[PDB]
Amino acid sequence: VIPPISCPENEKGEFPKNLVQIKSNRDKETKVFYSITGQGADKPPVGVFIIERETGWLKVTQPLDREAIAKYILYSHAVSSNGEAVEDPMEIVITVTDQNDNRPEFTQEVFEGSVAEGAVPGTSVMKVSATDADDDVNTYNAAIAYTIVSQDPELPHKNMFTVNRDTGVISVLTSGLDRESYPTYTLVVQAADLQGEGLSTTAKAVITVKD
Amino acid sequence: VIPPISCPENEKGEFPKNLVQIKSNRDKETKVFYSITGQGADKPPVGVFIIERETGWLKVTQPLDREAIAKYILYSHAVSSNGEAVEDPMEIVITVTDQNDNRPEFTQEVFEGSVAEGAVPGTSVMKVSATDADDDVNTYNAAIAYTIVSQDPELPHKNMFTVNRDTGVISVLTSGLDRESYPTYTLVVQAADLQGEGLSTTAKAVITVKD
Ligand SMILES: [Ca+2]
Ligand SMILES: [Ca+2]
Ligand SMILES: [Ca+2]
Ligand SMILES: [Ca+2]
Ligand SMILES: [Ca+2]
Ligand SMILES: [Ca+2]
Ligand SMILES: [Hg+2]
Ligand SMILES: [Hg+2]
Repeated sequence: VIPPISCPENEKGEFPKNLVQIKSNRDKETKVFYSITGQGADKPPVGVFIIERETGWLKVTQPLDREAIAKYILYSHAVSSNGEAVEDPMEIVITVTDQNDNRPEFTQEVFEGSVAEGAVPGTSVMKVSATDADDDVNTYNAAIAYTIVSQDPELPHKNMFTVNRDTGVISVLTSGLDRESYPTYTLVVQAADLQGEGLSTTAKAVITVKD
Repeated sequence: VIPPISCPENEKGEFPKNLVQIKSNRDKETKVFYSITGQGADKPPVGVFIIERETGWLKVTQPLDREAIAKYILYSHAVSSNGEAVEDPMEIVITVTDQNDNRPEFTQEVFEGSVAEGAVPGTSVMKVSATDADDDVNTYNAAIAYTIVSQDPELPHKNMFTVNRDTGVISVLTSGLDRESYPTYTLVVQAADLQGEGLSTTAKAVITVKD
């Protein structure tokens, strides 16, 4: 039988690239010709994978995309020169492994929230959220951390609020909200993967100060 | 025989993680017990890879790091309950695949250069350099793009210099350099992987205007 095969997405260099060599024992009693079927082979997407009919070498012809197709299920066939299948079709599972090629994406471009000016420091205000198309199950490529990039106006001073880097919940950090002088605040928030050390994106959070 | 084995670095989840099942046809004649040898198995680093003596499942016991060890070479053994090896040791090559977990780093914290004030626009001044520890052969995780982040001072005007994104060579972009007015310039340069779209780092290029 053939064991599982893995290939990293976004591979660069020259193609095609060798994956594994399929071989039938009957090769010693007859000339055998190899073929593959399945989505990724003879079915759309066609030709992503190919196999040399005489050598039995399975190959990949282009860079892969885990976010497009993360797993291919193919079937190899072995037929003798006489026209008879010398083996029962063998299943081949090709797993596409992940690369951090997607920046997180906030669920909204502008999040809205409000807070009473007398709110004691530590009061939760609102929550922002971002997703990441990468592999959050097997890697850290989609492990998001939230941070506040800027505040406008920066009065009475900067850091009027803060954000929980895990939950995206924004809270009152200090006292001093003054609806009369600074009615609203526009915060630029950031979401970055690799636990905050990777790719990032930003969005806005507009907070209205109530009485 | 065993096909190539690959495993991505920095994997998360519960360990051990299955890789492949090894079996001996000799089991038909007697009970067989499997084991592995090699650096990464019984020899340092000990226990990175283990094998179930009865089922033959080769497993990985911890997250790997391509920048430390990118390839392991082990050997599987198959011994009968009577004490006789029923197969010759089989070589297993385990390839560690890359993840973009290293940001580029400039070869110097501050690069120094000089240029005569009469220099015509388009004159090469100096060069800045950065390296990236990731896989530059199989991925774009180490493909660097250079850019200028800021210019101090921003006089006589902004864009006095420019940098080739591929080579890192800094050139005179516009005319107006005069040491009598502004003798030195401090540029913040940035190097980012994934061809400029990934992880980034910065440094400074100090340029001195001469007569
Ligand atoms: Ca992708
Ligand atoms: Ca990806
Ligand atoms: Ca990501
Ligand atoms: Ca590493
Ligand atoms: Ca890198
Ligand atoms: Ca790496
Ligand atoms: Hg591959
Ligand atoms: Hg693995």
